[PDB]
Amino acid sequence: KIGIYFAWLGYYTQMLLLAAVVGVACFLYFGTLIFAVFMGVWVTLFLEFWKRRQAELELCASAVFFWILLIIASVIGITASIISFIIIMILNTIYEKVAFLFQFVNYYSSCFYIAFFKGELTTQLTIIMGGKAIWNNIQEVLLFYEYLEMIIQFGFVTLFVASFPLAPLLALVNNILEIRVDAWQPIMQGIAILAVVTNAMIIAFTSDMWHVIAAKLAFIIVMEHIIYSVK
Amino acid sequence: KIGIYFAWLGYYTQMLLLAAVVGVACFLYFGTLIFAVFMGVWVTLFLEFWKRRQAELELCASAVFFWILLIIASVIGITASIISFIIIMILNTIYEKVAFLFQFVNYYSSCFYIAFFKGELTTQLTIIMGGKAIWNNIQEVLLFYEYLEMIIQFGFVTLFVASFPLAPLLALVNNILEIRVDAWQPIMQGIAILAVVTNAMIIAFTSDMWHVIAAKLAFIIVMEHIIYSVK
Repeated sequence: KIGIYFAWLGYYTQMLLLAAVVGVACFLYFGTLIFAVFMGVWVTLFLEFWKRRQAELELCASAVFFWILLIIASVIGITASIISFIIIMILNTIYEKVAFLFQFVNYYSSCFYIAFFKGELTTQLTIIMGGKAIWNNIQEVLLFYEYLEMIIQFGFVTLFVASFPLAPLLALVNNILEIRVDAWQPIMQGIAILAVVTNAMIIAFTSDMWHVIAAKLAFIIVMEHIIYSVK
Repeated sequence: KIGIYFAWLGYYTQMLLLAAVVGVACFLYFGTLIFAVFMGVWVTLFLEFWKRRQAELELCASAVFFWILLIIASVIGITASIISFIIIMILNTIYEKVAFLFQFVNYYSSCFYIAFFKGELTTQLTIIMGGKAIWNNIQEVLLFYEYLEMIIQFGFVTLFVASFPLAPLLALVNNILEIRVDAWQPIMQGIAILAVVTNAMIIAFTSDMWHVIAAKLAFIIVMEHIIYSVK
């Protein structure tokens, strides 16, 4: 119950740290796209090795979706990431009182809204990840939700891998201090398939890594096909 | 063993007949593309309902792949479908003596070779399906391999759905006579995901249903995304 979930946070923290070492190596280093296709292979290898350690270790709803759309509309509204983190914090508390997919919607909606909005993410992804890290550290000093925070970080690392490549280490290091606070797959694989599409769209739409729309679509097709071939 | 496989040929024959009735209705009827997107939904619904009835019911290798490439090269070499069926019959016997994926390679390679070669299929798919049906009927008069033949027919119906839409009924009817001869999923789901890509490429490259390469790629992307949304 609590303990296997605790070591499950540990195993996801360890695999996120080891994939973070591989990601930090590619971050020291077309190199961003090398990191991106590497991150596609890394999401595939992460799902594989996490499966291996997993084996070894053991009408109001339509109103809700409309309020979620309005949440994205409010979400469209460096200091800007601080104000966005402030309102996202308050909206996260209100949404948690309202009831997860909502919290991922509130956090990731601004970033996906930017990536659609040109149709920033380096700074907003870094400040949202770092600010959730520093706010979690302030909570660790001052005091499932933890795996929610780390899964939001995995969405940060996996979905926005094309932005800043050193972002993987910055997750797990913070996460290990969460073990200190204790001391005092399906949504993830969905985020991974969406991360294959999202990192392909991050290279294709966001990155700048009548041909170009067609080649962006073709790279989405070929990278999805090759990264589906590997997995 | 033999019996549950026999009723499994029966259940695939029945579901192929019911999806064949739906396909015959769309065949009586942009209508080909309506049939194609319907066939994408039908492949998804076929996998779903087949899963439901499934629940209710119960270095020489590199030389081989090189010989398979040479088999495709020989494969590139209305009467033409008859000669192709003749050589494919002899090559099928030689390949079966040589050892399935090989037989699907030999049969489907000419059709996929055409669809790449412009980069026919109505007539070649109809004559290959009908000729395998008539040759199977001659075998039924004169006398796993059966599920191999029907899976080749499912590749015919599902992979080449954009060509001729009445092709679904023409499978199962012939298959039911195979029960008379008795009386006297993973490869399939792979063929289905390849059929989503293949029917999208059949509409996009083959059909004719600098924008057009981009919109063909976009229809492959959107139809793969929507047909993956449904499934």
